[PDB]
Amino acid sequence: ALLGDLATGQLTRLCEVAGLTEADTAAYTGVLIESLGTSAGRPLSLPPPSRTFLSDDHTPVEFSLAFLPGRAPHLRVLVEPGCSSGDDLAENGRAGLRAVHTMADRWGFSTEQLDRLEDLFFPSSPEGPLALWCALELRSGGVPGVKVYLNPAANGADRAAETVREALARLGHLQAFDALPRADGFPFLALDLGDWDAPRVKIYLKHLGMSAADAGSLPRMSPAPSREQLEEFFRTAGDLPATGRLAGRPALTCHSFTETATGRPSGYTLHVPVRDYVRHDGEARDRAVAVLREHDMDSAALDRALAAVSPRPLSDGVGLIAYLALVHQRGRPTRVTVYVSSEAYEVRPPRETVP
Ligand SMILES: N[C@@H](Cc1c[nH]c2ccccc12)C(=O)O
Ligand SMILES: CC(C)=CCSP(=O)(O)OP(=O)(O)O
Repeated sequence: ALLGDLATGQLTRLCEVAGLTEADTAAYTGVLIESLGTSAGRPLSLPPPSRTFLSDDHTPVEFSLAFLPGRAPHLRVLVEPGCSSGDDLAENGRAGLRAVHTMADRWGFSTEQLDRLEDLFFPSSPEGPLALWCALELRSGGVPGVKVYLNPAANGADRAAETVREALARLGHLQAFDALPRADGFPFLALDLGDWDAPRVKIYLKHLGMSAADAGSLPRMSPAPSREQLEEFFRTAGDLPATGRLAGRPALTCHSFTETATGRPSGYTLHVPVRDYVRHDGEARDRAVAVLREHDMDSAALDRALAAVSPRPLSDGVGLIAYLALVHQRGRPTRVTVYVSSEAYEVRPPRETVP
């Protein structure tokens, strides 16, 4: 009945799929409740605490599973830690920053990169659609990896490009902005905080009407990923035959920068919002397991994860599987990520057709 109790039940069942110990599970359920603030105790019969863009039903939680061949998926959870402040973006941002800085203190990492950007991303009268989200990578040992997501449009959508250009300059990535491919918008900037082999600055780009061929040409990273693999992923995720475009909710690309010498990204991820291109989650699950099997990943663990989040039949709604992503990063194996919704407030109805 309370938001924190649904969310921590779902997290608990997901930690089991990910193979985390009881100790680490208990740790991370605590962290999730702390991240929700007063909203953790909010009855689910009341409206969401904010009209957050984090999920379609405004649950301020979303999970994701990152798959590699030969092992269990890695589990991650995305939260709006200022959600208890509601829809006032300045107050929601201030509360979210306070949560991240509490995490940084607790786990002993620096926020200097974030702090350098604060005035760009947290102006006095910010514009939507978000102020601050946080994702936690739920690593064995109970000390998570921390990622923060900021709004390039905070100073107005017309200033998003300028804001991203300035952020990249402040972080020392003076060639990165001009390395990005063209796009239709800059919806997010994200930072890896804390202990990472190579922490990334991540720039997210929106592409309206992307085709399969476009999905394989948009990488800017060195070395370039396989075009054929990207095209096939896009076709499978959108159910496009071998014209065909994703002209509803747009596909996004993410370009990651981890070192400043090359001037080039070290990563590219293609994100397909599959929820807008299926009749129901049985179709989205079928597409997700097709991608997983193509890349020699553990699709039965996805099936277990879906049942961990929700007991409903997959065909009784749409939006449980929010996004599918194919992830390339320099010197790392290709990874597939599935983003799974909490559906604490609504189950969107199934569709008779997808036009
Ligand atoms: N729900 C938002 C943000 C979001 C949540 N999970 C995501 C995964 C990938 C990309 C964006 C997102 C959107 O649809 O854009
Ligand atoms: C939450 C949003 C905006 C995007 C999801 S991309 P991500 O941060 O999950 O990507 P990684 O798994 O960190 O590469």
